[PDB]
Amino acid sequence: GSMKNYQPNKDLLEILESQKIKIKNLKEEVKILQRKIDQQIAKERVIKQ
Repeated sequence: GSMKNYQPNKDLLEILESQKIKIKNLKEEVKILQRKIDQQIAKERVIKQ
């Protein structure tokens, strides 16, 4: 089907973030703007007790 969103799995994410750590930088720059876009839906995407 398609990719679904689930709880904030850090164990599985860390696996991808490990190598992405390099790109994380380039993203951290523009992130300054996306910071507002995240609150649009990204804020809901990540569920927290």
